[PDB]
Amino acid sequence: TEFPLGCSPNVTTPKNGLSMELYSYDYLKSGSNPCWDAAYLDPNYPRTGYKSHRLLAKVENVAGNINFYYHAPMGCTSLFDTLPQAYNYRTPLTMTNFTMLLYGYFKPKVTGYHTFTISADDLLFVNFGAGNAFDCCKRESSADDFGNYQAYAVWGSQTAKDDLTVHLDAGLYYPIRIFFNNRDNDGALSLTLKTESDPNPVIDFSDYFYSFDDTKDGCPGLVSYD
Ligand SMILES: OC[C@H]1O[C@@H](O[C@H]2[C@H](O)[C@@H](O)[C@H](O)O[C@@H]2CO)[C@H](O)[C@@H](O)[C@H]1O
Ligand SMILES: [Ca+2]
Repeated sequence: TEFPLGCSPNVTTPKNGLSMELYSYDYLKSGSNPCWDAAYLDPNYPRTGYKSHRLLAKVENVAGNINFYYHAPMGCTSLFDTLPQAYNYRTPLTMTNFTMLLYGYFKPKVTGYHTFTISADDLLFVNFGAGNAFDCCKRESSADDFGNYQAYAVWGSQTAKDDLTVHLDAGLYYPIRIFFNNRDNDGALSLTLKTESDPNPVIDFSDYFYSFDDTKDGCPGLVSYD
């Protein structure tokens, strides 16, 4: 979808950052082969399966550079460490093995083609646009109804759709859903943005990520090109 749908909330002062939910991703019982839980590859794990795991936290105002590489001291071992400051989550968690969901809206600074590139260890699935991620100012009621991933990356796969190239309007806020899993060992998440008019890739999304309350009527985008 080259021209994803955006949204036009009625809001004077939009809330900065995305929402985040963290969930457990336990290893299998010691002695299993392989050591890691394979659930993360199930088509419905990112839709409702993660809800069968333990909720670790719901966090707000996630903004900044969300990229990280975590080097596990050893494999098949649950080890504790911390996320980058952008995640607004300061306490140690099992960086070797966890599930993370981010959602909210992306606001472009300049109208035009935007290329988002992703890489992950182990898994990063991205939905982008109204409908595809969720409905405009109707997130809660459409939360589990996201469509085909606009980008996806899975460690060890002949993966692909490591990028998404879309025409965006600076006047709209675009629903975005980012689903991450580390099954074991090293963990890594990279999201970057390249615009056609700007020479430097963007890695700090401080000014681009927003959250909005849902409304009875919704807030469909008021920019259209056909
Ligand atoms: O290499 C990244 C990759 O590691 C897997 O773990 C491997 C590890 O690479 C290897 O040194 C060890 O001997 O076996 C491990 C298999 O349990 C992770 O499973 C994978 O998620 C990546 O992080
Ligand atoms: Ca891993």
